[PDB]
Amino acid sequence: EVFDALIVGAGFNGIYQLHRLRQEGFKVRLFEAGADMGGIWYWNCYPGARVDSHIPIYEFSIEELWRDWNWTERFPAWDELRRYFHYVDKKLDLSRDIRFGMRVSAAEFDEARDQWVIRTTDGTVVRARFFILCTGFASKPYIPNYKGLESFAGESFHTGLWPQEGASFTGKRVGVVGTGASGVQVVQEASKDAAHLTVFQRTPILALPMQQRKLDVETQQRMKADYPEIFRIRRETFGGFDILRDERSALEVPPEERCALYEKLWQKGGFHYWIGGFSDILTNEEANRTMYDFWRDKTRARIKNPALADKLAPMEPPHPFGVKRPSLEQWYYEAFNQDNVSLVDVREMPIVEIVPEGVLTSDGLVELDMLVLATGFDAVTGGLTQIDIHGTGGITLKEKWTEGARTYLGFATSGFPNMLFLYGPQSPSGFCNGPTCAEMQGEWVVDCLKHMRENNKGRIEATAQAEEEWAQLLNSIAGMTLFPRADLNFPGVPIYMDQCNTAAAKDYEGFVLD
Ligand SMILES: Cc1cc2nc3c(=O)[nH]c(=O)nc-3n(C[C@H](O)[C@H](O)[C@H](O)COP(=O)(O)OP(=O)(O)OC[C@H]3O[C@@H](n4cnc5c(N)ncnc54)[C@H](O)[C@@H]3O)c2cc1C
Ligand SMILES: [Mg+2]
Repeated sequence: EVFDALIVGAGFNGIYQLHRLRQEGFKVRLFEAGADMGGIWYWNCYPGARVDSHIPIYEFSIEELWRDWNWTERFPAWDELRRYFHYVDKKLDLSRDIRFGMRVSAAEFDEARDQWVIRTTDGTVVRARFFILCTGFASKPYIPNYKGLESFAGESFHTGLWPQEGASFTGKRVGVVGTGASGVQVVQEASKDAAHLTVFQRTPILALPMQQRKLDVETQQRMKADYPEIFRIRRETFGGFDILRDERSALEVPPEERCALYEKLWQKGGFHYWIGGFSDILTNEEANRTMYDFWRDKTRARIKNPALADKLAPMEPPHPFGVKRPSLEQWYYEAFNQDNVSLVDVREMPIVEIVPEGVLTSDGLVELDMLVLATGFDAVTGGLTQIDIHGTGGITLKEKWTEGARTYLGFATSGFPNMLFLYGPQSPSGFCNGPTCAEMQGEWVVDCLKHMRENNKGRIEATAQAEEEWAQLLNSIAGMTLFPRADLNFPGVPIYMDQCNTAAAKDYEGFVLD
């Protein structure tokens, strides 16, 4: 069973990889662990699961795809995106070369034959010259180590392991642990149904207003005259969105003018307020504060209890604004004004122990019928090192990254020839719009395989020195910004792609080709 490339993952990256490599004449197979395509949208069927990337933006720029597809709303839910991947599948004939239910579990490089020997958990083995890993950001849920967690008598699941058959909150006492992006969404749905909802917060999220909007086929057809421009523009912005920042400095502009821009951005919604402000919002602490202070007053107005507002929207920010990828929200702050909703600050009242009747903080037991763990996911290193990958260096990938992620171009790792990862560590990833990085990173991969086909090279390996230099470039770029003040994603897709494309133009410097 020999192939030019075996792709693991049937999200945007892997779907894109399968389509383009096939088009380029590579014998290719895709192994996806779940039963259907969609990536995160296969696994995340919890109530309220929605994109943070608005329409045109969170889809492929293939003309035959967006010509004949329309969305029901500006930010579609998980089930609508599954419909989008099914439509993509019919149009591009993908699934014939996908094999579902194959979880890749171990792999080993065969230097004599410059090909990978890949093993799934069902025992199937397959040779592939190239090992293209598209496992995403969210393939390893993080469940904290609370004493007695497995003891809980009611229903509990991680948001990334929501039952495929559904589950209702109606009339139940539900507790949600974590206020990440999935927590905000879960909190929104349970707040209208649950007999009581307690939310456990370590740190207040700085949730931005979504500005959701229902959509109609008519207006979308008229807009689609602008779509080719939108898809060109999104390749050229910091995070791959169609959001142009304001080039001025927040500090070099009159205050009434800052409030004007902040109000405009606030009304367009989404990541406009994250990424569309002034140029020094994420390089200058003073400028950063102007945008936090505007969000704080917006939010504190929505909340009726000042003791709550200090917890949800503190006067001092817990970190710099916009340093982590923001969560969106529709009515998340209003839910806390309800009489059936409570907010527990795990900093003040830490969780002592999980018990069958519920969650016991330092100031009492919170009896629950269902316990939702919205505690997020391991870093992208946990989803790649979850496969047992044996490199030509004598160690596993898990072992190679125990001190931290080590890559060149965010694409490869010394000791691991003919292996490339998309949306991997030290690439834009978390700071990027998925389909935008899938397309731009994707073309980089295809070009790389074509270059080796054209030049009779059967082997590529990042060098230890290029690995070292790459880390120094990340630290120097991120050292010019506030991002290291977060609790790594390469900041800047154009800066990123420019380095990648230029290494390729010098015949893949930093790699050894054989
Ligand atoms: C709820 C939620 C909403 C999000 N919304 C957005 C958004 O709006 N915009 C955005 O840019 N990003 C979003 N993200 C982050 C998201 O991970 C990336 O955006 C992106 O879409 C990742 O796409 P992907 O192709 O890289 O992989 P994913 O879509 O993450 O999928 C990876 C696939 O790999 C498969 N796989 C994993 N391990 C194995 C294995 N060992 N063997 C075989 N197969 C395996 C998995 O089953 C999974 O389907 C969101 C994440 C979550 C959790
Ligand atoms: Mg060899």
